Amino acid sequence: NYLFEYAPDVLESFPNKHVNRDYFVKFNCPEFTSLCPKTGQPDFATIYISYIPDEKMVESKSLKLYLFSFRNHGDFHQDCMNIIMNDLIELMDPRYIEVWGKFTPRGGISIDPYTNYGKPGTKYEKMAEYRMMNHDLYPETIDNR
Amino acid sequence: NYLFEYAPDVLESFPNKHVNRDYFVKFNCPEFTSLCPKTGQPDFATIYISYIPDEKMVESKSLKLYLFSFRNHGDFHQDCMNIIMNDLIELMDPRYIEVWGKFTPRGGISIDPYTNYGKPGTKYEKMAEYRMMNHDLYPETIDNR
Amino acid sequence: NYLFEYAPDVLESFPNKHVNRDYFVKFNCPEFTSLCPKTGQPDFATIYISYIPDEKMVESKSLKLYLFSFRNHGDFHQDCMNIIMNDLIELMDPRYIEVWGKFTPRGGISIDPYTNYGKPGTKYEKMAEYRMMNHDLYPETIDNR
Amino acid sequence: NYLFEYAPDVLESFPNKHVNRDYFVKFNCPEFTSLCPKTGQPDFATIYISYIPDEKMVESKSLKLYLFSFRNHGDFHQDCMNIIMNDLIELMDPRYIEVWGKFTPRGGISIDPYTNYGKPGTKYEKMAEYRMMNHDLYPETIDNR
Amino acid sequence: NYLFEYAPDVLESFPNKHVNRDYFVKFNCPEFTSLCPKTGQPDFATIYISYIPDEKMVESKSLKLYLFSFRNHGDFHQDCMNIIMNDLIELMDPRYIEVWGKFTPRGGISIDPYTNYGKPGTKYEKMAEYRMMNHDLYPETIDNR
Amino acid sequence: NYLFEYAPDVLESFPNKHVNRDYFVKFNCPEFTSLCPKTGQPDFATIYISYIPDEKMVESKSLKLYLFSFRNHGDFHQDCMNIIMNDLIELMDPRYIEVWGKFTPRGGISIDPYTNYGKPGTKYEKMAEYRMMNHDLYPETIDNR
Amino acid sequence: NYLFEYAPDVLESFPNKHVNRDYFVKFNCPEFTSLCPKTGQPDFATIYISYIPDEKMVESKSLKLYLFSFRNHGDFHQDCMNIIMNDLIELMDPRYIEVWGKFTPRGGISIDPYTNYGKPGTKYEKMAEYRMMNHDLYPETIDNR
Amino acid sequence: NYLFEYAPDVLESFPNKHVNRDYFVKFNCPEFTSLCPKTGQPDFATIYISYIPDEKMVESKSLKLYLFSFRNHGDFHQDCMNIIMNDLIELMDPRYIEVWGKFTPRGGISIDPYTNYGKPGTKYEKMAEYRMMNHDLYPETIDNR
Amino acid sequence: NYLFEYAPDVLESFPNKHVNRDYFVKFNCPEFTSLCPKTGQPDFATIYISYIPDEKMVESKSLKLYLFSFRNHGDFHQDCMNIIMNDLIELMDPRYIEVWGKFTPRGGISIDPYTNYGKPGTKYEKMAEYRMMNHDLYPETIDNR
Amino acid sequence: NYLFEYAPDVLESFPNKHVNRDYFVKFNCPEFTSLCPKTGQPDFATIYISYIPDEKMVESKSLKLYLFSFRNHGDFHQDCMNIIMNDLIELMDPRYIEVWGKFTPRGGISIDPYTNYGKPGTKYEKMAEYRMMNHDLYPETIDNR
Ligand SMILES: [Mg+2]
Ligand SMILES: [Mg+2]
Ligand SMILES: [Mg+2]
Ligand SMILES: [Mg+2]
Ligand SMILES: [Mg+2]
Ligand SMILES: [Mg+2]
Ligand SMILES: [Mg+2]
Ligand SMILES: [Mg+2]
Ligand SMILES: [Mg+2]
Ligand SMILES: [Mg+2]
Ligand SMILES: [Mg+2]
Ligand SMILES: [Mg+2]
Ligand SMILES: [Mg+2]
Ligand SMILES: [Mg+2]
Repeated sequence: NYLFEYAPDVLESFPNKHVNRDYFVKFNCPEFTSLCPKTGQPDFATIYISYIPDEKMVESKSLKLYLFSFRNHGDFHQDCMNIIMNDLIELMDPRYIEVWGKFTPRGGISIDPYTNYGKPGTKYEKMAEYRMMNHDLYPETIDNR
Repeated sequence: NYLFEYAPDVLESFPNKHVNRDYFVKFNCPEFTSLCPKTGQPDFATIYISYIPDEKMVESKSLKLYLFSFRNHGDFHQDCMNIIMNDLIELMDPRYIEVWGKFTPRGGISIDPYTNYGKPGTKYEKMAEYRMMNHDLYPETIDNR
Repeated sequence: NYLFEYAPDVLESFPNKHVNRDYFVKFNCPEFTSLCPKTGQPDFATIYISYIPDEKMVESKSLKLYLFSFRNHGDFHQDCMNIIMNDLIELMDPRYIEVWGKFTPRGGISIDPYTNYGKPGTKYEKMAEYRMMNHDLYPETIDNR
Repeated sequence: NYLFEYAPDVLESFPNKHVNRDYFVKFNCPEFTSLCPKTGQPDFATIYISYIPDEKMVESKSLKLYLFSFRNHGDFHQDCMNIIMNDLIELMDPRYIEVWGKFTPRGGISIDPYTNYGKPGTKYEKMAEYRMMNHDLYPETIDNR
Repeated sequence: NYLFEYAPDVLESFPNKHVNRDYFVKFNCPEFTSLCPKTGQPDFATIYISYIPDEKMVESKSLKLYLFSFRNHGDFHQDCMNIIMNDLIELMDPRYIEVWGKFTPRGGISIDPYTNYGKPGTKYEKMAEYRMMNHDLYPETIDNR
Repeated sequence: NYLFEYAPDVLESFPNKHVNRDYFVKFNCPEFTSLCPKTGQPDFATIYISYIPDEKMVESKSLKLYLFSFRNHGDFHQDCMNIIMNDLIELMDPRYIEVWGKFTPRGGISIDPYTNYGKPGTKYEKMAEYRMMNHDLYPETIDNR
Repeated sequence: NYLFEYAPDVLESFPNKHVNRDYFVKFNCPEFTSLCPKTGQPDFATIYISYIPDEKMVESKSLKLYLFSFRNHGDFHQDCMNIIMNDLIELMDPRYIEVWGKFTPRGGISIDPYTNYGKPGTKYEKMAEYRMMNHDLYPETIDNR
Repeated sequence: NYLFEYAPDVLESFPNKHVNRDYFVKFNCPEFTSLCPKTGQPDFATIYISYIPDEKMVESKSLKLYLFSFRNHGDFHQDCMNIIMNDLIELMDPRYIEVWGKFTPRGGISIDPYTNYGKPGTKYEKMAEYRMMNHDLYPETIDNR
Repeated sequence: NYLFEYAPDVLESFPNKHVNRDYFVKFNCPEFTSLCPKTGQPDFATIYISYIPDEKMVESKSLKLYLFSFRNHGDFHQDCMNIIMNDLIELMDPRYIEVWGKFTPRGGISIDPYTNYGKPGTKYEKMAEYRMMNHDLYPETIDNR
Repeated sequence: NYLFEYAPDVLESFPNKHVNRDYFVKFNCPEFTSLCPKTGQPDFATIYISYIPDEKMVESKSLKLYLFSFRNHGDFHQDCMNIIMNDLIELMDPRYIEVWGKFTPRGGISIDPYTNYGKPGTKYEKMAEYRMMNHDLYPETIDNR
């Protein structure tokens, strides 16, 4: 249940009507916040999630609810971007996926974590390998303002 | 008859005068809107369409109209970015094409779908794969404003 | 007890050391979120709070907490910008205060409420009227991204 | 009915819980488009609507529906920003109101119309007089891109 | 005529049907070019024309053409901002009008001329004086790039 | 000649005193305008001409005059960006050259054409090929404003 | 002295050779840092010090050293922006002076303090008063990034 | 003269075609450098020159040259901005003038001087007093980069 | 210690529990300051530290402090970017690490040093070489402001 | 020397503390001007100098001075950027170097030259070839202002 606790169950998929090709979908998510930090102070991020579906696409409404479920969730065991990628992998079995998060600063320093994944043994694994090697080569200017 | 209905047949091509080279043509299209969402609310987006003509070039006034024709159309037999690319592939049989959407937020999230295509087994297919691999590698700051 | 419930009583003031002058203090607050909307979806906003202390100054760590305390609070007996100003007027009895919200879109529209206050019949009241008259005169480009 | 035709009737108000003070509310509306032009080509705008309520506030959902009702409305008799201001005056009887619209260019030129209003004989009329005299003194840079 | 020379004759007006109030119209014209310099080489500017009609509006196609008409016009004895103003004042007999030009560099120097006009002995004559006195108080950053 | 019509003969070169390196030269050209469009209305664009000379360099002043010459020219029996790249190939015989145009919108759509050329059978052709497969991968944001 | 602690005695003046005009001088100071916060962690700010001299001008190099001296100083038994304005009043006896600070965030909130001073009973006090009633009316957008 | 020293004698003027109104001319001058610093080391600014003409207007080429003449000029007993305003005052006997410099950092700090002048006893003197009061109320964010 | 001197000892690590994949972490540190210049005066930069942990993550409070520790530290015989890298390499034994500094102007010149590191004989050694070769291909605009 | 002529002799170098890795040093140089144009008239650029050192690193003050020395220097038979690269090549025997100029408009056009160099036969030469291929693929929007 999405309201008070983390709800990976709230995620819903639908058939990708274009298995025939590589359809690339990105979700800009700037209303992300959670109690993942070890300190209990909330954190705040814009999370960008990009993926190439195989059989399945994720419903955008369910994603929103899913991300809201993190709001008051301070049972952080494994790292939060990963939880997000894992859950979405479990859901769609995608060809490619990545979760990029840009955080508000805490202590004068903002953390931008990044993970991706492509199906083992396919060009999508080369894609993840390539998008890692090339990650964030050209950084937006940060002045804390 | 026209200004309401989806109208893939108002499109028009004309002959490419530089078939010897790869001429790159980008259409920036910030005035795009449709009912494609299942809900019934309309959507809004900047659509970027880049192609390399072979023999036939799409004429811009007709692309304007084609695009306006999505105003009141909203069917999901198929996805709208793909509908757009297909009608364009049908019309032109181009070396390379891509359709990139940047949409306004609903529920806090914005969706930026992207599909491309290149003539099978040609260098253009290699370009499609490559452009997909490097797609949106340096995303834009999206704060909802 | 605290991190869920609306908590106007965690606020704390301390004595102004420059009561002789008009000291202007602006708090930029981009990490704000609440359930104030009647629907139940949360809202997000940058809140700008500007005041001129009289005898009492609000201490920032407590304002941080006060503001976090709206996370799960969402009641509309009264509006949230006004709730915020009132608790602050209660706490400090300041010469001048204003609370300016810039919110994220829902249904395509974004709402930027603004209220101010100045001690009745003083120059500060004149400043309130004036600032309201010149409010947001040079708006910002809002394209939803 | 909002779907196919103009629906000023769709607008709904609720009691302003703060008649006691001047509460300033602004709506950034970038998903505006209509068939108001004399040519039948649609037009596209970001519309900023700001107001100070008296007895009444406008419901934001109804506004959105109201603005959508312009989408396919080519019965343009009187100018479109005015229609919008008038309808909203009829609805709320506000202390102050203004409608500012920034249009996409047509013919290499973009039109930014502006009207406002304050209750006759009050400081709000002086406010409108002042916000007119001062309108758009510092223009954002336009290069059509 | 406007095809290859200065063409006041192409300017056209229509009745302003929102005459019992102050309707502010800005035209952003970033496609302006002429041979106004005495050097015989063209110049380039964005031109901002803002006015408040009395009884008549400028028909904007006609203003597209009128401006176009300046393309191959070697300087009148007058200056081009003022001729633009005069011709518009003749056509319309407006309450208030201004014309502001931002030209591109020559010699490393860009020139921004500004003239206005409020109907003599009205409040708009006071506005003119006001907008003159406040002109460009907050100027854009020029790096020549 | 160089006042009212297309003048390729205005172009002029001078010896590249550095035939031993790849010297990469870029001209940014914001003041470009022509009558190329079929219709006969002007277009407007920033045109970017990057290139690597072999023995010859184009003398900047003549490129200015050359581009000026497009002002009253609309022989779109070829395409204008290709005509430009061509006359420059004819004048220079360069290792590498490209012509990227960014046009202002028309019918709400703005067109950005791009063509290049690297000396055949050399690494420059590899370059033209690569830069074409990488073209405009990280697009500028377009809203028409 | 001027290496590890507060050093007002580093400040230095020189005759204003223009006592006959109002010469308005602004120092932009981005490299400001101190231990002012109660807690003992550093703060960081761009500090803007604008002022109109009477007979004395502050010698820029000494202001650099003066501000440098805050690096290891946290005697918030006064406020640091006021200490700065004060030592400068003490050193200069200026017609007008202000000190606007913009600090990086802490606990997700960034503080911007502002104080000014105009010679009492003169027009400068009118100025201090006006600029204070107009302070930061057109705010910079804050997202923490 | 021009080439290698301070040269006020190089400024021309020409007749103001529009004495019956207030014609505002701004010059944006980003290529300014000199040896005015006490040190001997050069400085670099954008100087913004604005004025309303009475009967004489400054010749635009002379200004470029005049300004070039500061390139190796060191010190009089005056600040460089005032030297500029004085010279321009003598040349044209202007109704209003102002010189606004924005310089590049030295020692972590950039200096922004500003002077102006209205004809004594006129509304122009009221304008100058006004524009000094309103000066640089909304500064750009400075970060040194 | 970190209070007033260089403090590697404060750096702290923890087990990376997402070890069977590549997790990319960027720290934006825009509050960096030290006495690394041999001139004895401080310097100021944003520092971007990006790494891909093997088995251990840097604990980020400890990195806040470590960086803080540089505040009053007159240059090691080494250079400060590399010492930052080494110490982090010692603490963590990472697959990949880079440290990029953007310093503020001195002499009118800002220095951006960049070093990286991929574990010897792994793919990350190839990445290092790659990110080196591609470093800063698309550099930010420096106006010194 | 420095003061009034071209002075290569003014460049120092000092030992590279890090020969065992690739240490990338970028200089951002926005205060560059010279008389290199054929005309005799000056020019203004931001020059960006980047290099990987072998055994010598350039002394940062000498570079400022060296660069100042171009202030009144006219023409050799070389372009100015190459003169800079050559001088820096001689001084340090670098692994990689590149000079990127961005100049201000003359005649509606700004020129952006670029050269580089890797040690012949090394991976650095591969890097230089690579960086020329990838050069300025994503240009900033140029409008002359
Ligand atoms: Mg499958
Ligand atoms: Mg920033
Ligand atoms: Mg074929
Ligand atoms: Mg934003
Ligand atoms: Mg009291
Ligand atoms: Mg935007
Ligand atoms: Mg009432
Ligand atoms: Mg623009
Ligand atoms: Mg610019
Ligand atoms: Mg030809
Ligand atoms: Mg735009
Ligand atoms: Mg004191
Ligand atoms: Mg920001
Ligand atoms: Mg800047």
